[PDB]
Amino acid sequence: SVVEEHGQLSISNGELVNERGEQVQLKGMSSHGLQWYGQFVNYESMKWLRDDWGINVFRAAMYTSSGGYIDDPSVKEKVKEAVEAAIDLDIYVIIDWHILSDNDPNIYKEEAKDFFDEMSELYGDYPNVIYEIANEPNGSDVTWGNQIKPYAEEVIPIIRNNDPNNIIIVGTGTWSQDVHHAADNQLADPNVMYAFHFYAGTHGQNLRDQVDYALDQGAAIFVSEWGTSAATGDGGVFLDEAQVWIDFMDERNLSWANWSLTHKDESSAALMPGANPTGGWTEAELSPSGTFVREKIRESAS
Ligand SMILES: *[C@H]1O[C@H](CO)[C@@H](O[C@@H]2O[C@H](CO)[C@@H](O[C@@H]3O[C@H](CO)[C@@H](O)[C@H](O)[C@H]3O)[C@H](O)[C@H]2O)[C@H](O)[C@H]1F
Ligand SMILES: [Ca+2]
Ligand SMILES: [Ca+2]
Ligand SMILES: [Ca+2]
Ligand SMILES: [Ca+2]
Ligand SMILES: [Ca+2]
Repeated sequence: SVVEEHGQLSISNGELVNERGEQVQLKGMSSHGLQWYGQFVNYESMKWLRDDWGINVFRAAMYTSSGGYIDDPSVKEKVKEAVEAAIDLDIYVIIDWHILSDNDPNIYKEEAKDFFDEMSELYGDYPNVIYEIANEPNGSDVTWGNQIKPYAEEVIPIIRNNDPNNIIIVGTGTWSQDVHHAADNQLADPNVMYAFHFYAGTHGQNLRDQVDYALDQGAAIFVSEWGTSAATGDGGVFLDEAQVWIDFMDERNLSWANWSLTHKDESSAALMPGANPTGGWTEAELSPSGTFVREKIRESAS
């Protein structure tokens, strides 16, 4: 029903809108690395998230490094499973080329182009797909002007050859925080959004102001990763500040995906160790983070 209702998404003056030009705000979950916690990504768990949490988007985090796609491309099978489940469930899905330790997107540019050509050839005709071409550029030697923009200018045409209109999310500097630099030197493609990532135990007002600067430049922003913990994904749970961030995003209608759907023993994890991989979770199987995020999505669902 989500995709049936909104259909083809597009950007209109920095806003994510549906095929009728109305605002759309996606709220969902991101998987953790598919090479480690892929069992939590399947039709049943996605259906449970759709039906019990109210998600309207699912993010498949395909790490490139750290035992991911570069070393073992079989993980692509999990990405396809996720996309196919999202199509069957009628929700949106983000295919995330999840760079991190490989901090410059240009490290695996050829492989990225090849992967996105394949993904866009396979799924380019479905409105469900959103491509996220470089999770988190990072490092002092990696900037928008020198590394990220040019990378995007090479990958985007590859996708556009097969899929002229689906949304493309592009990572920004300093672990997808530097949306101000991107907003001052935007890509030409009309259907792009810049990623902004935050952790409630580490980031606050200064970064909210930075996002506002970017929005004031007409840039579209997708919060494709955010956590209730510290920036490491652990170090405690900060729901007071997480709610400040939630309100901030609602005021601005920013779409988001929470990190992350896993049973790993880290504060940002949504599930407790041993949680059922196919869903149907008891309240006891959700962590404090998970309980809170589920409420945030339910309280705005339908
Ligand atoms: C956005 O931020 C989050 C939070 O920092 C990042 O997610 C964290 O990524 C860590 C690095 O991949 C990950 O730790 C790794 O976990 C693996 C699976 O258990 C371990 O094998 C590995 O030793 C360890 O470094 C955190 O668990 C995870 O929250 C996310 O990648 C960024 F995009
Ligand atoms: Ca099955
Ligand atoms: Ca091709
Ligand atoms: Ca398309
Ligand atoms: Ca080039
Ligand atoms: Ca709204």
